[PDB]
Amino acid sequence: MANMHQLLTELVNRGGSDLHLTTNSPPQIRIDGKLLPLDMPPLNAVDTKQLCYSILTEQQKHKFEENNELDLSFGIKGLSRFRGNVFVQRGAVAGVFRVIPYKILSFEELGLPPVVRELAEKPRGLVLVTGPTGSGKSTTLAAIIDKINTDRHEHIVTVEDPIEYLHPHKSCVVNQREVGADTKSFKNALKYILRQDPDVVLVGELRDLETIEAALTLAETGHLCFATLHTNSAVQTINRIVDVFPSYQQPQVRAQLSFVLEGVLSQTLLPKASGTGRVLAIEVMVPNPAIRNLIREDKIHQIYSQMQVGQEKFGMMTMNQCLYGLLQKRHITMDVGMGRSPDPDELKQMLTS
Amino acid sequence: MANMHQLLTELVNRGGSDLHLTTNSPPQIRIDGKLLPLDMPPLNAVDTKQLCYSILTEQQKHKFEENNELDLSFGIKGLSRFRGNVFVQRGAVAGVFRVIPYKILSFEELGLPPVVRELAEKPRGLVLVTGPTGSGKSTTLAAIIDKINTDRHEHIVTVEDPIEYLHPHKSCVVNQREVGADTKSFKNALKYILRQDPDVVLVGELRDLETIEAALTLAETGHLCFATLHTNSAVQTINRIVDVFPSYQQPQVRAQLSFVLEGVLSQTLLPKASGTGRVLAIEVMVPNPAIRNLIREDKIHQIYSQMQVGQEKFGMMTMNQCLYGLLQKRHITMDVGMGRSPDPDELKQMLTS
Ligand SMILES: Nc1ncnc2c1ncn2[C@@H]1O[C@H](COP(=O)(O)OP(=O)(O)O)[C@@H](O)[C@H]1O
Ligand SMILES: Nc1ncnc2c1ncn2[C@@H]1O[C@H](COP(=O)(O)OP(=O)(O)O)[C@@H](O)[C@H]1O
Repeated sequence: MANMHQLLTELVNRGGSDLHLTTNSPPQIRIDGKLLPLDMPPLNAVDTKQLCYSILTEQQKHKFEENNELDLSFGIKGLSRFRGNVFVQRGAVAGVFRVIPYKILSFEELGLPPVVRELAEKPRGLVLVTGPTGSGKSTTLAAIIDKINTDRHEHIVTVEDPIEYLHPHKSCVVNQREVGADTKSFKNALKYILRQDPDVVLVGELRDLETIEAALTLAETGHLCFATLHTNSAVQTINRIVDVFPSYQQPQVRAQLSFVLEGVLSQTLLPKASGTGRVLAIEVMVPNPAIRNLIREDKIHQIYSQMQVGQEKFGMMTMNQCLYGLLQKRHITMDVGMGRSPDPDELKQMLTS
Repeated sequence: MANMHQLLTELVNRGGSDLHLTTNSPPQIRIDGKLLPLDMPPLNAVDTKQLCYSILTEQQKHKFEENNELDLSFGIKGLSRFRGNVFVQRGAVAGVFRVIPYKILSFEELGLPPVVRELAEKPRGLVLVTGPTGSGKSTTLAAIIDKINTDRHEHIVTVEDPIEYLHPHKSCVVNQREVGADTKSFKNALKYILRQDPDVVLVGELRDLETIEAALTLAETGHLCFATLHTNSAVQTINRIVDVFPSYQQPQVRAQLSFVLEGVLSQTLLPKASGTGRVLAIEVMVPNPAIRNLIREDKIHQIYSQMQVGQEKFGMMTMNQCLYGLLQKRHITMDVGMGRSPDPDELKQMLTS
């Protein structure tokens, strides 16, 4: 506890990105991508458990002991907030701890096209921000919420496991519920959200069926609902939503999605051509009447063709079209663009044309 | 009357892998893959129970009597560590006991070519070590991991069922997770691995479609991912990964594999011609620009032709080329070499030439 503060302070003071605590090694900090041990004795299982437990609530200790996994965020007064992950290896506790910045970056700093700001102005519907873990999803969502919070006089409710970015009230009323402390579960929080007069709702990952129906219901009843998935493209995202349901109920889900879907953002971070930092590649799908019909008709695989010709009107963009632009601006190398293109032969064709 | 400790000492001393205790047979030890009876009278039910129980705690004895099954590992201080499984057959106790080596062998001692040492230097991507059970896969991976641990300042995470080779921290931080104790399952470990700030991850077998997608994501997000399959050749490895996906998504998977694949090692252990020990036969495919294109163009068949002529530059090597070298050094018989050649007529032509 009194030592855990000192370890996390040293992480901040020395400009490290991640702090590692595990047995038979001293605490180690990642500086410029590479781990460096602190000048301390190696930790034992008593140390790692005491250090990691010193920053947990009783609910988190019981959840950690029930699953041997725990994602969480916590704050240290006067320093910073931190995202921690605690797990078990070779019968002992281990932990990794990252910093959570206080300041939300703008759409421009993040490399987000103007269509993303227009999604933050939608009065209602379902907007999905997808990609793998650490593909920029939380950062993009924080920028969108911060824009809504700055510009609108509405009620934002977020349900998070855990809460990552904090949104102090601006013009909106912003309520943020952390699963396992503020609310028992996503299911329990969503049962009452319509009785809380929301305008904008962040529901997190579309984990299971129960959460998908809540997001579709919120989006169907006139609210703007934000959610994430792990998928890598607009078409793959829509198929993920439909295919989790029983065969008899997939028609209804497809009908609901065609009306309420207002945007799908699929992101991935690629190495910059300079060799330092990462640059955002994003596929943007903004539904037009043609795409909404393809969803209703169970013709999802023909939507990609529609995305190729909807660029000028709605700000839509296939993943290959974004890589083309990153290549002409020399932000990424040809190998990285080809190595990540969902269809390298198409990207080749776009270059010679 | 033989005790447990003398039996386990003989198993180690004779270079055996497994000790078998069951009624109406003498103790038998597996040497070079084949069972051999010890020069002792056959065991009865009193013997098998006394021998297996001699290495159990009181709690372990109780659990065995409740389920008639028990997996465990245990140590003999002056000898070695061991993995035991106790069960019941024909109303009597039976037992199998496996050896867990303490010492990782060098690349030369295992018969791995120098190009395998270079795989430990790869900054990112997917490396596959394939073959049937007990074909040396775990030992090869342990040799690679030890080099990374020695040479890099990065975070290595292994997920194992169970953990075999132990890796004390060297220059890396090494966390080793045993399925069923440290983590609930492979699926659960992989659910949190992206939040654990890893650089190198061992995920075990590409059991199902979901694990392949996890391995491609790790290799795509800047990590070095190691995994195994039960395929027997480089082409069989690439095909089995691609062919599990639906036909409409196989184009993306092939493009991904062409970018992230950094090596495929397909091994098999063959009995030596001398009659003692086993020798490694290995097919090595390291993708070069030509092979990566064959993957993108769906020309997997033609990869075999590239391996036949990529010997001098990149250290590539087909299985038949490896058997030829083992034959000239008289390490294997012609029948053993022929019994494993994927094309016996090709190996014959190489011998007469
Ligand atoms: N648009 C972006 N442009 C550049 N870097 C980004 C962008 N979005 C996120 N990042 C960086 O990626 C890292 C983690 O992103 P994160 O928000 O945790 O993604 P996710 O919520 O999907 O896991 C951070 O260091 C962040 O600065
Ligand atoms: N590269 C190797 N060369 C020679 N013998 C090996 C090699 N790898 C393993 N062995 C021997 O074979 C036995 C079993 O192999 P193992 O490592 O368990 O492969 P797998 O994990 O695929 O089942 C080991 O006890 C070891 O003595």
